[PDB]
Amino acid sequence: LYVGSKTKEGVVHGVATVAEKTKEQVTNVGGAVVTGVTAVAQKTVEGAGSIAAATGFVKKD
Amino acid sequence: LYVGSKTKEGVVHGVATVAEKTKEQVTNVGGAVVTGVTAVAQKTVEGAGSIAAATGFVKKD
Amino acid sequence: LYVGSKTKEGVVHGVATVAEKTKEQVTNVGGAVVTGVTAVAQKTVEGAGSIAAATGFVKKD
Amino acid sequence: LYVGSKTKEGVVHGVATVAEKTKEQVTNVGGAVVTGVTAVAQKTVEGAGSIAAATGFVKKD
Amino acid sequence: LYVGSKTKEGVVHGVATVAEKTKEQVTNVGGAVVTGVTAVAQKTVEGAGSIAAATGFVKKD
Amino acid sequence: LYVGSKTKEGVVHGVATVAEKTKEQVTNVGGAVVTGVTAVAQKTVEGAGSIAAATGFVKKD
Ligand SMILES: [C]N1=C(/[C]=[C]/[C]=C2\[C]=[C]N([C][C][O])C3=[C][C]=[C][C]=C32)SC2=C1[C]=[C][C]=[C]2
Ligand SMILES: [C]N1=C(/[C]=[C]/[C]=C2\[C]=[C]N([C][C][O])C3=[C][C]=[C][C]=C32)SC2=C1[C]=[C][C]=[C]2
Ligand SMILES: [C]N1=C(/[C]=[C]/[C]=C2\[C]=[C]N([C][C][O])C3=[C][C]=[C][C]=C32)SC2=C1[C]=[C][C]=[C]2
Ligand SMILES: [C]N1=C(/[C]=[C]/[C]=C2\[C]=[C]N([C][C][O])C3=[C][C]=[C][C]=C32)SC2=C1[C]=[C][C]=[C]2
Ligand SMILES: [C]N1=C(/[C]=[C]/[C]=C2\[C]=[C]N([C][C][O])C3=[C][C]=[C][C]=C32)SC2=C1[C]=[C][C]=[C]2
Ligand SMILES: [C]N1=C(/[C]=[C]/[C]=C2\[C]=[C]N([C][C][O])C3=[C][C]=[C][C]=C32)SC2=C1[C]=[C][C]=[C]2
Repeated sequence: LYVGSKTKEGVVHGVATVAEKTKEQVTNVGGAVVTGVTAVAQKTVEGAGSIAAATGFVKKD
Repeated sequence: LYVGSKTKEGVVHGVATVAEKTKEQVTNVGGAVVTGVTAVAQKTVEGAGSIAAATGFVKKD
Repeated sequence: LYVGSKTKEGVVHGVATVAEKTKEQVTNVGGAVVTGVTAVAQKTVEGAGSIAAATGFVKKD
Repeated sequence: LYVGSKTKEGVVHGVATVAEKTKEQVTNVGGAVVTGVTAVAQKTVEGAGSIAAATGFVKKD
Repeated sequence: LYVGSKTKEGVVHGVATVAEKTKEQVTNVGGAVVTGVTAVAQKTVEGAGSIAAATGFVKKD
Repeated sequence: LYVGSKTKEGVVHGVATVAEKTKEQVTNVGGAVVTGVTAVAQKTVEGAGSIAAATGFVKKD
């Protein structure tokens, strides 16, 4: 009897954001850039979970 | 008896965003750039979950 | 009898953010840059969880 | 020579707002109620200016 | 020669607001209530300026 | 020669606000209530300026 109803798991609510940038410049040469990740919710059952992961390079040879 | 109703899992609600950029420039030479990810919800059952993942390059030879 | 209802696990709510940058510049040469991660919630059952992870490079040869 | 160009007078820009109210109730009996005034700009030349003014009653007899 | 350009007078910019009220109730009997005034800009030349003014009642008889 | 450009007079910028009220109640009987005034800018030339003024009542008879 899981009558307990209001289960909130991995929830994002009530967000307000403002950004004012006169000049935004990104230069990437053989790498990884992750910019501006906002209001991201995730719920993973029996698995991994990755948010905003940046890896330059994996050689593995 | 899972009478517990209001189950919220991986939910995003009530978001307000403003962006004012006079000049946004992105230069990419052989890499990965991820910009501006907003209000993303995900729910994965028995699997992985990735949001805004940037990998430069995987050689593996 | 899990009548205990209001379970909040991995929740982000009620956030306000303001950013004013006259000039934002990012230069990346063979690495990993993670900038501006805001209001991220995650709930992982029986798995790993990574948020805003930056790895330069993994050679492993 | 008023070459000075960028004149901003009575300006509102870059606003983000979120409101979550499970129950909002207003009861008024012979009065004045002003609720929820957001992002209002005004520019009056040679005159008065009023924003969100509430007056109960003016008898003046 | 008013070459001075960037004149900001009565300006509101870059605002973020969040409100979470489970129950908001207002009861008014012959008066004045002013609630929730946000991000209001005003510029008055040769005149008065009033923002969020509440007057109960003016008899003046 | 008023080459001096960047004149900021009566400016409000870069504000972040959060409010969490489980119950807000206002009862008014023949008076004036002013609640929640945020991020208000005003610039008055040759005149008065009033922000969030509450007067109960003016009899003046
Ligand atoms: C430019 N780059 C490079 C460069 C490189 C260089 C090098 C490498 C290596 N080495 C040794 C071993 O590793 C060297 C050496 C010397 C010089 C240079 C170099 S790599 C890539 C790019 C771009 C895009 C993508 C990718
Ligand atoms: C992105 N990526 C990845 C990613 C990955 C991630 C991961 C892995 C593993 N793990 C362990 C656990 O199961 C993890 C964990 C957590 C998160 C993530 C992850 S791998 C590859 C890519 C791209 C291209 C190619 C290849
Ligand atoms: C008992 N348990 C569980 C249980 C669980 C249950 C559940 C989960 C999930 N879900 C989804 C929704 O929220 C559900 C649902 C309903 C009922 C129950 C449940 S988990 C674990 C244990 C023990 C030991 C270790 C681990
Ligand atoms: C000289 N003055 C002035 C001057 C003024 C000018 C002006 C004003 C306004 N505006 C509008 C726009 O911002 C203008 C404009 C242009 C030029 C000038 C001016 S004011 C006064 C004096 C003296 C004594 C006292 C007072
Ligand atoms: C209720 N109410 C009133 C009430 C009143 C009462 C009174 C008055 C006056 N007195 C004396 C002289 O003034 C009196 C006296 C005793 C009791 C009461 C009263 S007023 C009005 C209302 C409502 C709405 C609107 C307006
Ligand atoms: C609102 N109100 C008013 C308001 C008023 C305001 C004012 C007056 C005067 N003053 C002096 C200067 O010129 C002022 C000033 C400042 C602000 C406001 C005001 S009056 C009446 C009403 C309603 C109904 C009936 C009557």
